[PDB]
Amino acid sequence: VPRGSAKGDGVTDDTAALTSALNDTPVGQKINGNGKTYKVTSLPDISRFINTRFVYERIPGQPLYYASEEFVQGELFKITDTPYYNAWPQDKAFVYENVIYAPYMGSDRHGVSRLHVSWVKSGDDGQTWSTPEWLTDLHPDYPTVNYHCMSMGVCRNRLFAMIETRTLAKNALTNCALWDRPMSRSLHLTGGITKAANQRYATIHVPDHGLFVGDFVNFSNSAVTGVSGDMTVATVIDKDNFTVLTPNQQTSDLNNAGKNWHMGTSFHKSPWRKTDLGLIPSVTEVHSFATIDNNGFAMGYHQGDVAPREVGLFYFPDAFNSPSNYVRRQIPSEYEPDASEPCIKYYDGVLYLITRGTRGDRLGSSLHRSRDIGQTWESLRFPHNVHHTTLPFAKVGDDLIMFGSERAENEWEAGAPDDRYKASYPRTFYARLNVNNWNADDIEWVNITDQIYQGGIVNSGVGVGSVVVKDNYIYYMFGGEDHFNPWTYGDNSAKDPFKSDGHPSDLYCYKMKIGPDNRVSRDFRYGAVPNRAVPVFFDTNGVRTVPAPMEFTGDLGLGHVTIRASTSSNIRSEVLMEGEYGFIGKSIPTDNPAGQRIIFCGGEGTSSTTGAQITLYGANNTDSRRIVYNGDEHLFQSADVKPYNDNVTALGGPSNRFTTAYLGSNPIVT
Amino acid sequence: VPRGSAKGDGVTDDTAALTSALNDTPVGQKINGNGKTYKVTSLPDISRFINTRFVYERIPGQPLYYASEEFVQGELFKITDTPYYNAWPQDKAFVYENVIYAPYMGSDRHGVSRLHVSWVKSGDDGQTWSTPEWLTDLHPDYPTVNYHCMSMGVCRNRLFAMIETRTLAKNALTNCALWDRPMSRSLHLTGGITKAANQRYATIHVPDHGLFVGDFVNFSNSAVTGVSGDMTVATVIDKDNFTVLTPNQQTSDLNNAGKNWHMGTSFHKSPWRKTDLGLIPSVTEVHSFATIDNNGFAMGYHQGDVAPREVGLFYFPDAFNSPSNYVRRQIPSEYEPDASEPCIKYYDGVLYLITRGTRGDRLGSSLHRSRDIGQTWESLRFPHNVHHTTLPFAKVGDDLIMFGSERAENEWEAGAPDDRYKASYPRTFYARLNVNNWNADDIEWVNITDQIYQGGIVNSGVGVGSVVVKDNYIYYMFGGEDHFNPWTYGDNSAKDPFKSDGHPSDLYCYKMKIGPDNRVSRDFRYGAVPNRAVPVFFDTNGVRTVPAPMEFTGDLGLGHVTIRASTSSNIRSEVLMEGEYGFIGKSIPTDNPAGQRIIFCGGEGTSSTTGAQITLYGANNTDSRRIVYNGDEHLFQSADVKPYNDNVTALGGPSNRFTTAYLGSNPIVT
Amino acid sequence: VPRGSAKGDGVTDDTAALTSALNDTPVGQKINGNGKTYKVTSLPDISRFINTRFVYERIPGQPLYYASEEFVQGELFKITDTPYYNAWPQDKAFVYENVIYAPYMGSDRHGVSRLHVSWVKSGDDGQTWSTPEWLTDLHPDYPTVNYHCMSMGVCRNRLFAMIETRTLAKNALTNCALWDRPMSRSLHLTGGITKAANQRYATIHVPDHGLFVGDFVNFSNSAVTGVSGDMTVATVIDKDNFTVLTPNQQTSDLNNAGKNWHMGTSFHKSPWRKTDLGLIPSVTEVHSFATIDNNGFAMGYHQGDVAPREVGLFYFPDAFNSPSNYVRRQIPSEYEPDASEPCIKYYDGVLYLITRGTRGDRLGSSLHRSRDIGQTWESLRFPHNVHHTTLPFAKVGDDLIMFGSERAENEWEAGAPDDRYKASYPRTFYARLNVNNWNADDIEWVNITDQIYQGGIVNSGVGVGSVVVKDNYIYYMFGGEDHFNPWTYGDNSAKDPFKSDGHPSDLYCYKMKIGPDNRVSRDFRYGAVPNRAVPVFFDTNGVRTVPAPMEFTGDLGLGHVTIRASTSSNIRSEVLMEGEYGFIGKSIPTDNPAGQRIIFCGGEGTSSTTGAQITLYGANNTDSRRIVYNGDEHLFQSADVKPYNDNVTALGGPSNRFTTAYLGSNPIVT
Ligand SMILES: CC(=O)N[C@H]1[C@H]([C@H](O)[C@H](O)CO)O[C@](O)(C(=O)O)C[C@@H]1O
Repeated sequence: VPRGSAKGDGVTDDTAALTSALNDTPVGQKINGNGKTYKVTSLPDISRFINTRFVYERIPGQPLYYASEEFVQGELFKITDTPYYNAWPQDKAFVYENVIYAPYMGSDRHGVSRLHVSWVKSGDDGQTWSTPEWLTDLHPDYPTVNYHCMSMGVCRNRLFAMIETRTLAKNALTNCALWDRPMSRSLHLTGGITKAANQRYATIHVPDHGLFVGDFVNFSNSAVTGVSGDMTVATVIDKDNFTVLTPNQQTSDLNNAGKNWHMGTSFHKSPWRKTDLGLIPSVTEVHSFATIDNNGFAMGYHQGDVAPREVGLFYFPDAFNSPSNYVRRQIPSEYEPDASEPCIKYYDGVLYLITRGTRGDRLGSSLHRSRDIGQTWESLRFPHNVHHTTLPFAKVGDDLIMFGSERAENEWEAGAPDDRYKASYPRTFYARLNVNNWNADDIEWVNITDQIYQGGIVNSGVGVGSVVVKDNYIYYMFGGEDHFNPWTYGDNSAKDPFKSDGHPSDLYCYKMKIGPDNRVSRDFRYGAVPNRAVPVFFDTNGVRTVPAPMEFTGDLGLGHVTIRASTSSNIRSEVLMEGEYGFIGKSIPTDNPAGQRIIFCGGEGTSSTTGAQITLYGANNTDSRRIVYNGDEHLFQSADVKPYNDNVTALGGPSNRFTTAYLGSNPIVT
Repeated sequence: VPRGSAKGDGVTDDTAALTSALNDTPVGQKINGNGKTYKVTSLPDISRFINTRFVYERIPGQPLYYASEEFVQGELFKITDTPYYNAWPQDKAFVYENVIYAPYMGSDRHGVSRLHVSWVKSGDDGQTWSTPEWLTDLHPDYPTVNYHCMSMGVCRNRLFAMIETRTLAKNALTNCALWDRPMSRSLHLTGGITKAANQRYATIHVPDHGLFVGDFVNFSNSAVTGVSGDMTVATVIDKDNFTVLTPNQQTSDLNNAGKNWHMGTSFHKSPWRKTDLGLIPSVTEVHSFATIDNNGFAMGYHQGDVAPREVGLFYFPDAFNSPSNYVRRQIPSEYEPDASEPCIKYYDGVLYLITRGTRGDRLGSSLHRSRDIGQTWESLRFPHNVHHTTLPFAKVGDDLIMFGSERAENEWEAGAPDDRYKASYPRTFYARLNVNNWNADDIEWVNITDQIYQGGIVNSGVGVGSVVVKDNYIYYMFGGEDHFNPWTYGDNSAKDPFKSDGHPSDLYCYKMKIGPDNRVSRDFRYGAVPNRAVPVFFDTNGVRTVPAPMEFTGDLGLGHVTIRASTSSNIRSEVLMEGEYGFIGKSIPTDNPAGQRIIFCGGEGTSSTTGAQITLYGANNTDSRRIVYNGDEHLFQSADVKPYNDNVTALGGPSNRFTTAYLGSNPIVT
Repeated sequence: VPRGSAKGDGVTDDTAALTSALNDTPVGQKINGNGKTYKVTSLPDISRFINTRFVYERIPGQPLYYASEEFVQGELFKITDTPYYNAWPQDKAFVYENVIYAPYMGSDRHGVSRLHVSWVKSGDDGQTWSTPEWLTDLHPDYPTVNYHCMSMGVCRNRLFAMIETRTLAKNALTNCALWDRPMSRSLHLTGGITKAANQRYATIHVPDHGLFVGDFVNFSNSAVTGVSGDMTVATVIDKDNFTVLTPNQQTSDLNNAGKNWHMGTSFHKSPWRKTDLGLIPSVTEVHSFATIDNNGFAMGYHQGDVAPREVGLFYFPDAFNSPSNYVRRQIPSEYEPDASEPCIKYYDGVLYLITRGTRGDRLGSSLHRSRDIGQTWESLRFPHNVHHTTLPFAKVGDDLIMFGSERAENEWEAGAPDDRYKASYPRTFYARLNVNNWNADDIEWVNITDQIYQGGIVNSGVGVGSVVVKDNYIYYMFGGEDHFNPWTYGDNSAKDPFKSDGHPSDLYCYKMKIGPDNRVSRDFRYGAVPNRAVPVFFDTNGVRTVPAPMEFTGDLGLGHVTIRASTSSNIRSEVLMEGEYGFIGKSIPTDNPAGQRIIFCGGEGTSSTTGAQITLYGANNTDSRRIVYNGDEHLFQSADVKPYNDNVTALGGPSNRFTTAYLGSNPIVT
C-alpha cells in the first residue's frame, strides 16, 4: 500500500502525512516546510516546524492561515509594563526623525477614569522602549470629564492631535479640540540669519519650520550678535521665515551666509496651540490620522450612538492658518452600517480607508480608496464579516499590509459568538492586499502571534492598534493582556492601578521585515540594569544614589530621614510646604500614648544639652497639651508678648513665680 | 584505511568521528545529531551541535547524559533578581487559575535571619515574573525566632501552608502551624442568591467556595437588594452555601435565579486561619504538598537530627473542618537512613514520594508509591547514591518527570566528594521514569542546564526546587548563584543584603515542552521599561513621577524637599510622625558649627519679612541654645505664660526691659 | 545557456548567483553559506543567510568582510542603560576572580563635566550586568577641574588606576595620580597565623597579599585568640606576611598550623593609596594597562597637543614599593605621527602595542612588539589608514584578536570623510593577526555588529572600547548610541542628563566564542523584575516596600508623608537636618494666599483638641506674621522670658491683659 507524502499545495489534506512525519522524527528536529502552505484538519504541534504555513478551517468555509516560526521574518516585543490599563494605540503611531512613537491611553478601564494620553518611544528600531510619558494631565473638571485621543500624527514638523473631552460616567463625547505643538529637532544649517543695523530683530530662514509666535528656539554658533541660546519666535513672516528679538543692536548689517550654525526646537518648552472645535455634531470618536501635504491632514471619525451610523473623515486643508476649518467626507452609505473607527492613510495621491466591523453576524470591515480626499470612492468588502478589530495598515509597494487582532480567542470568524469572562489566547493576524487587483475575495489572514485575554472582566485590551513603517520594517503596536486578574470583581472594584498587579493590559509591537536589510545585524540581548526611570548609582560610600528630580504623589512612609545640605550654595537643608497651609503632627502612639509629643531641636540630639528645644505635647500625653520651651535665652522679637484673650490668663502662678519683671514703666492696671 | 562515521547508538565510542567532524566543519555550522545519543570519552564543543545528546562517564561506571541546544524543547529563565539570599522553592510551587506561583524564602543565609516567605508569579506561562511579595512578616519574637516554610499548596480554593517557627541561632524547629487563606477569584455566575422577606441575610450558593466566616466577598450585579459591593461571610451553611448580612430588608422574597452576576474573593482582604500544631514530635522539616481531594491533602516530612531518621508524610483528611487532625505515615524503614525532604504528589489514586539522599557514599534517593495514602508502599532505589538534591516531579502520561541539581560542580555521582569554597558550574538534570515498568536501573539523567555556585561560603542556593505542569509545559523552579561574592568572609559578615551585590542566590525556571503546542507562538522579546515595582511616568512638566504608595524603611538621605498639597481636598500639605514621639533636629555643621540652628517659618523664605519665624539655636552656635521668636503678634492661648521653675527666672532683664505690663490686677508678690 | 552557481571563493563575483538564489527561495528559509566567503558588488539581504561571510569593496581597493548570523559564534549585549553620557571603556576592562569589570566614564559630554569614573560588572559571564558604581567623586575643585581615567587594571590583588585631573573648560590635563586599592577577596586557608605569648600582635602568612598598613582584613575561624572579625593591617613584614593588633594576650604561643580558616579583604573598607605624579611632561592622556609581573605594570600614553607627537608607555617596575618611579618608553618615531591612545598587553614576555590613527588620509594604526618592555620594537602598519578607533585586543593562541568601531557610518576606509551631524549605523569590526607571520597586508576586518550614531552633535560615543578574555570567550566592551537626541541644540544646551532621554551613549559588550565550550549551556532568558537598583517587595499589607538605604540628591516633591518609628529601639520617628542650618518654610499659596501658615502640633490632627500647637502665620496671611501658641501649659525653662529689644515691646495690651503677674519681688522699673 503506497503512502502519500505532504504536498504543501494548500488543497491536499496533508494531515496524515504531517502526523506520520511528527511521529517518525525526533522532537528536537526543526521540520522545514520549505515555505509551503499545508492544509490540515486540526493544527498540529506548530512548535516543531520552521518555515511552514498551515491552512485550517476552524469554522468550515472560513480558511485562516497559521505561521510557524521563521515563516515570516518577524518578532513580537513587549513594549510597556505598567500597572495602568494600557491599551488603544489606535490609531496614533508615527515615525519622526528616526524615532518610533507608540502613543496610547493609560487608564483604569474602558473609559476616561484615571486616564492620561501617553506614549512610549523606541530609539533603536524597536528593540527597546522608553519610560512612559504623559502627554495630557487630568482635565481641570475631573472627575466629571477627562481627555481621550485616538487621532494623532505629524504635519510639517508639528504634532497634531484630536484631544476629546468625555464623561467618566458614560464615556460620552462633550468636546473636540485640535491640539498642536512643534516637534523637537536639531538643525545643522548654513547661512539664513540676517540682522539689520540699528535694530534688535533677526530674521531666520528655516524652510517649513512649522513654528508659531511664542515657540521655543535655541541657537548655537550663529555668528550673528544676540542670536544665541534659548530664545522664542517673535513673529512668523511666512512658512520659511521667522524673527527673534535679540537683546542688542549693531551699527552694521549682519548676515551669516556661508557660515555653519545650529538651531533647535522643543516640544517640551513650547505651549500647545489649542483650537476648540466644540461638540462636533454627529461624532462618536475621532480616530486615525493621514498627513496629506505640507499644509494639512485628514482624521477619521464615526458616529455610532444613534441610527444612522456615519463613517468617514474630516479633512483640514490648511491646519496651520486655519485649524478650525475642516470638511466632513463620508464613505458610501452601504458601508456605514455596523462600522466604526476607520483607519486612514495617504499614498501617492490615494486616500485609503479601512473600517472596523461591529458585528460578526453582519457585513464587516470594508476598504475604500479615493483620489479626491474622500469626495468619491471605490470600495471592497472583506469576506466573512471581519469585526471587533481596527485594521491599521501601511502601503509597501503594491500591497496594503494590514494587521488585526481578535479581542478574545475564537471571535475572528463570521458567526463566531463573543467569548468573554474566561481566559484565552486570542489570535493576531496580518494580510496583504494588492491595490492593482482590488479584490479581497481570496484574502489570506495569517496568524503570526497569539496574545492573552485575561477574562476577569468583559472588556479586552487586546489589539486595537496602530501601524508604521520605518526603513525595511513594519511595526504593529497593539494591546495584550496577561493572566493577572485586575480584581474588579474582588477587592479592587475601584480599579486602583497600584493595588496588587493592577491592570493586565500592556502594549506589544510586532516587528516584521518588509524589504531587504543590507547591513549586519544591530540586534542585542538586553543585559543592563534599566536605569532611566529611577536612575541609581552606587556612590563612593556604597549607597544607592538617585540624582534625578522626582515626584512621589502616592502616600509615603519613610524611616529615618536626613535632609542634606542642598540650597543657597549648599549652606542649608530645606523643606518647603505647599497648599494653603502645612501641618506637621504626631500620630497617637500604639504602645505608649502617654508619651505622645514632638521634640523640635536646634541641635543633634534629644538631650536639650545639644540645642534649644520646643516640645509640643499631645492630648494623649500624661501632661496633656503641655508646651515646654527650653533655651538659654527666650527672645521675643518684633511684637508684644500677649495673651490671646483679655483678662483670662496670667503671667506665672503660685508655684511658678517669675523672680521679677524688668519694665520701663509701672504696670498699667485696669 | 577505512574511517568509521559516528554511530549515535550510545555504545560505540564516537569520540574520534565527532572530533574529525568538528575539525572538518566550519565553526558556525550547527551540527545536527538527528536526535541520537553519542558515547564520548570527554564532552566535545557542545555549542556547535543541535539536536544531539551525549553519554559520558565522568566517573567510570556512572553514565550521565548531556543535551545540546534543541535536543529538548526547553529554555531556562531567570525569575528573581533581588539582593536577598533567594532560594528554597522546595517544595511549594503550584498553578492556580492560570497563574504560576513560585514561592521561596528570601533571607540572608541558610537560616531564618532576615527571612520572609515570599513568592513571585507568572501571568504569561513563564515568560515574565512579578515583583516579589512577602507572605510572612518577621516573627513577633524576632530576632530569637523567625518563620520558615517548605510546604504550600491549594486545596478547595484555599492556600494551605505549614508555617514553621525556627531559631536564628541553630535553625531548630520550635513550632508548627497550619496557615490557610482563600485564594482571590472572580466568579461569573447565574442565580444562586436568595433573600427571605423581612430579614437582612442573603444565602449565596457557590459550590466548593472554600470560605470561612469573616472572609472577604465582593458582589456585582446581584439583582438582590443589599447584596452589593464589599461584604464578608456571616455564616457558612455547608461547603456550597454561605450567608452575608445586608444593610436592609424587603417585604417580598428575593431570588436571582436565571440572572447573571459576579462574585469575588480576596486573599489580601481575608485573614489567615492559623492552627497551632505545637512542636510536632520527631520532625525536622515539613516539606512538599499533595492535594488529595476536595477535603484535604498530605505534607511531607523528615526527622534527621537524631537517630533513627524518619521520612514520610502527614495526611490531613479534612483540613476544612479539622485542620488540627492529621496522621503520620512513614516510608519503609530500609529507605529512611540518610534520607530527607520527600517530594510528594497524588495522581489517579496513587501517592508518589521521592526522597533526598544525604550522602554520596551511602544509598541515596528512593521512589515510593502507595494506593492507600502511605499505609503501604512499593519502592525503588535510584542507582548511584543520588544525593544533596530534592527530586521534585510531576506525572505526565506514564512517566514521572523529575528534576534535580547538584549544589556545586561534580558532586552528583556516587562517591564524589563535596567540592565547595571555589566557584564552579553545577549541573542540573532531569529524568523520566515509566511507572508501569517500575525500574530505575537504567534511568537516564539528562543535563539540560548549568548553574553557578559562587564559592564564597560553603552553602549553596543552587537547586532544591519545585515542579509544576501548566498545559503542555513543565516548569522546574530552582535556585542558582552568580560570581558575586556576598563578602561573608570580608566586609559583610553581618550578611546585610543591601551592601554591595548582596547575596548571589536567585531563582530560575526551566520551562520544558511536554506535549504538543497547537497554537502559534506567544513568545515575545521583553523591550519595556519594567514599571511595576516603582511605577514612573514622565509628567507633563518632564519630571519622573511615581503615583504608587510606597514605604522606604532603610535610612534615607534627601536633598531639597517640597511637601505638596495632598490632604483634605488638597487644602494642606501634611507630615505625620509616628512612634511614642517625633524628633526634628539639626546635625552639627561640618564647616560652620557656630551657625548651627533651624529656622521654622510660616512663609516662603529665610527672611523674616516672608513670615513669622521661630529659630532654635544649637548648642554649638555662638549664641548657644538661644531661641528667637519673631512675629508681628505673639499670642499665648489657652494657658498662663509661666516659668518652668519657681522663682528662678525673670520677665525681661536690665538690657531687655518690657515697656510695661498690661494687667487686670496688681502683681501678686510673695 | 549555462548558469553559474555561487563559488564562495572570495574572488569570483557571486552577486548574480546569490541574487538568483534569493529570488528563487522562500523568504523564511535560512540560506546556509557553508562557512564560505562570497564576493559581492553590493551587500545583499544579509538577514536571510546563516553561516555566510561576504567580501565587499564599498570603496574600490578596500575589501572588508561582513558576517551573517551564525558565521561567528557571538552575540551583542547592551550592558548600561543610564541617562549619563556613558562611553570610553578605553582601555580599562579586566577580569578578577571570575567577575568581568567594564569600567567607563559617565559624564554629560566629551569632557569631564558631571563625570564619574564608573563601572558595571558581570557575575554570569556577560549575560547580565550590575547597577553602575561610581569609583570617583566630583573633584574637590569642581567645576574648574574634574577626574578622568583611561588606564586601569590589577597587579598582585590591587586595582591600579591613573586618575587624571582635567579642566572642564578645555579638557586639558592638569595632574596625574596613581590610585590603588586592594581588591575584595575571600580566602580559605590552612595554617599561617602565629601569635607570640605575652604580646598582642599576630602574624598572618598570606602569599602575595597585596595589602598595605591600614587596609581592611576580616577573620573567621582563625583558632587564634583575638584574631577575629573586622581588623586592619598594623604592619607589613614582606610581600607574604603582615601583622594585626589583637585586643589581648595569652601566656602561651599560638599557631593555627593545620587548621582551616577564612580571611577576607575589602575594596570598599580600604582607602585609596594616592601617589601624586604631578603634571607629567609631554602627556595628553594615559591609556591602557598591561600587568607585567608580581611587582608592576605598564600604562600607555600619547602626547598629541603639540608637535611632535609622542606615543609609548610608562613602565612602573615596582609599583608596590615605588609607585612614583616609572620609565618612559616611546615607539619608533616613524609610527608616532597622527597616532594616539595605544592599547598595550603583555603575553609570554612580549609587550604588544597597537595605536589609534587620527586621520583617514595619513598612515594609521600600527602594531608593535617588544621583548624588553618597550626599549626596542618590531613594527607593522595596518593597511588603509585605520583611524578614529582604538584597537583593544587579546592574544589567543598564535593570534592577536582585535576589535574596533568606526564612530559614524562609512568612516572606516582610507580617504573616507567624516560623516557627522546625521543619524547612521556605524560598523564594528574584529580581526585576527597571526604573530608568527607578522604581516598585516592581508588582514581581514570582519563586520560583526552595527551600532547607532545619533547625529545630534558632532561627537560620537560609539566604540573606543576595551577587551578581555574569560575562559573560552572574548569580550569587547564599547560604546553605542540610539536615536534619542540629547537636545544640546534644543532645550538642553546645559546637557542635564535627567531631562528628557538624557544622553544616548551607553555601553555594549560583544561576547565571542574563541575556544571549545565543554559544558551544557548556562544561557537564560531574563524574566525577572530587576530588583537590585531599587529593591522593592510587596509587604504583607500590599504596599511596595524598599528596605535599602538610599540617597535622593535631586529635587524631590512628596505628597502625604508619614515618618515611621525608626530610631532608638524604634521609640521615635526622626528627621535630622544638615548644613549650617535647616529651614522649614511655607510656599505662597496659589489659590488662598490669605491662609498662608504652618500648624505644628504635638497631636494627630489640625484641631488643637488633639495636641499643643504653634502656628506660624505667613506674611501673606490676613493676620500677617502672627504667631499663636496654643497649649494647656506654656512653660519657659532654663532662661528668662525677654523681649529681643530694650524698652520697645510690652507684656500684654489694652485688649489683651494678663489677669496678674506672679512674682517673687516687685517689678524693677527704670
Ligand atoms: C486647620 C485649622 O486652622 N485648624 C484650627 C482650628 C479651626 O480654625 C477651627 O476648628 C474652625 O474651623 O481651630 C483651632 O483648633 C482652635 O480654635 O483651637 C486650632 C486649629 O489650628
